[PDB]
Amino acid sequence: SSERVVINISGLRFETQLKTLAQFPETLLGDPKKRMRYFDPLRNEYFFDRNRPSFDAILYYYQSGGRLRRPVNVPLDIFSEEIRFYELGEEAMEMFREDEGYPESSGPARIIAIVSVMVILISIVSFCLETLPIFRFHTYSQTDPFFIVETLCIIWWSFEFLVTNIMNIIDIVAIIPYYVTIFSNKSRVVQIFRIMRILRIFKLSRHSKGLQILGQTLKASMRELGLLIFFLFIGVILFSSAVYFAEADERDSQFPSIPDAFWWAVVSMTTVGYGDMVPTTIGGKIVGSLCAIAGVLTIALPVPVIVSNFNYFYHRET
Amino acid sequence: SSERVVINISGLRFETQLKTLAQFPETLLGDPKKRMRYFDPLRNEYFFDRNRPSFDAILYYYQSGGRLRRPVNVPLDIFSEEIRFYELGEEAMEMFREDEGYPESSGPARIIAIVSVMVILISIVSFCLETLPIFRFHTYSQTDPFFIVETLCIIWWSFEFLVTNIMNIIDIVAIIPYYVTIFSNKSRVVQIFRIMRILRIFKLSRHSKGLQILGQTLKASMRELGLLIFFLFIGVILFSSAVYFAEADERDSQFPSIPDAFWWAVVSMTTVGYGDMVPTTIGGKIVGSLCAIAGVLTIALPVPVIVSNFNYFYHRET
Ligand SMILES: [K+]
Ligand SMILES: [K+]
Ligand SMILES: [K+]
Ligand SMILES: [K+]
Ligand SMILES: [K+]
Repeated sequence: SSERVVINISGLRFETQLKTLAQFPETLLGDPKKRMRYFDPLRNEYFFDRNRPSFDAILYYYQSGGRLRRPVNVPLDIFSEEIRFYELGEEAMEMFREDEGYPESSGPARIIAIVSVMVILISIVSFCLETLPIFRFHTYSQTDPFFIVETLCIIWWSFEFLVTNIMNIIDIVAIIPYYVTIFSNKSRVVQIFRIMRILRIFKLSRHSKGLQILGQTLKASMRELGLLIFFLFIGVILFSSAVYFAEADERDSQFPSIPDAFWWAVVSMTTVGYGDMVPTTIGGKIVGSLCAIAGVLTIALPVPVIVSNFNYFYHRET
Repeated sequence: SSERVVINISGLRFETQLKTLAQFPETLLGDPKKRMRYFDPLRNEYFFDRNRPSFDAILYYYQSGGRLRRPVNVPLDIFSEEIRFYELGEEAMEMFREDEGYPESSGPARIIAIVSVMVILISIVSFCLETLPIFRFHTYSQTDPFFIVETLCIIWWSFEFLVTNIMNIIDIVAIIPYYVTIFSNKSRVVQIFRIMRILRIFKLSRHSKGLQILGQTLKASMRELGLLIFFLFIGVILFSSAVYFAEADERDSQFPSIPDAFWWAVVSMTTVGYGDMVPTTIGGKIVGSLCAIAGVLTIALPVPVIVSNFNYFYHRET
């Protein structure tokens, strides 16, 4: 049907073919029975007392064949109410949303969170006091406070551990390495498990939104971190080699070899500047100069992206 | 012909002179035979059931005389389909594109890339283990593993080297310095060629998109890098001189002369802070204070640009 249709939005006139609207017979504009109500027989046009900027986009949805892009100058909340009213359907709404991006249950079951906080914000506190010198076969490996108030929560964890998903694995591993070494040689293994007790700090994400935000900010940037590292690796292997063949001939060269310079390379590029290794010759100091400059440029490339990814996610869930 | 023409885009009315459209007789709107089909004789106007925001620009193309600028609020993909439909010609499309900016051949000829990866991601690994102290006339210069698995790929390279362009020179130089010293004095030249073996790392760009991206990000910033360096050079020569005439009178002055201070200057401005050279007097510490501050400002000027250049290129080829 060529029969043209005129739609007047608060004074703004839009025209189109009736078949263009026929493409989505389930919508408001596509169903005779539904739009019938907005028809003005004195002017042969359908009239809606609604948002103007929004409609331009709605019409293109039918014209293009399904492209539902919100107009830059149209708020996200207003543009949605329109997609709603004009009834573009669910499958269309989602496709729109996509392209557009229990503690606190009541108070009682909520404060049950605080009893999980300290059980961490102190489980950490203890894990560190162990390494203290003022607190350090059955002794070479290994009752004792740093084993008392510890299990005082070790089973406290395994409790809610039954009361899958990432957020959950944060409690499994938060107790795994423990019963692992408990298991034999009555008289460096199991070492990989005491150092894995630290992960327990991640249990905080269950109450730290800012933290969990960073979580996705990462996976949603895997390709960025990679580039960052790849570049570094490049600048490093590259600069470590130059500084070497520039100091090679030295009765002082602080670079036994290239693999050694690596440490220097990283520390320089990241602008830390420890000093536990520096060029003494001129060639090396020239090489080093660039290494400092290139360091900035290098890092300052993939980073900005990752910066935005957080910029978003942070306010999105806000 | 003054004869005015009325064009109605989905309800939006545009008017113009017929001669304005005559300027491009090869286009749709400029050819009678072509637009004839969209004419509405009851209203004396040509009607198109298409994108509204786009047309404003199309008309100006004829009005201005050839300026085809996409509207800020119009997606790049939509605006192109329009340039297409309205048939503005090829020479116009390119001029538009400009202002707007075999491994994986099938799988088999694709994995032929992995056999090039290790032949690098290990050619590097070896080039570094040479400098190792635990591995070091016919000996003063110079069979040996660091010559075994090396050529084990040296000719492996010269193979595809025949199986011009920048990306290619990455393999030429990736074997040049080798046969160069092979060539005489049976009993510091050729030194400039062992240090040129490192460039071999660049052979990675043939499989590192992120890397090659950085490639253009650079040439497309030559004017930036320059400014960066020029400024530094300025701040350096400038600050090295101040810190000197401020320490000159010292039984400790760590600055033999101005050319010496250079090292300090660079290290300070780039915020590395080695420590292998610092001001001891007050004048010097004042001078140094500014040197640190000015360092930030200096670098933080040309950089942002270069940042954007990558910001773009990165997502462009994405
Ligand atoms: K710094
Ligand atoms: K910094
Ligand atoms: K520093
Ligand atoms: K430092
Ligand atoms: K230092």
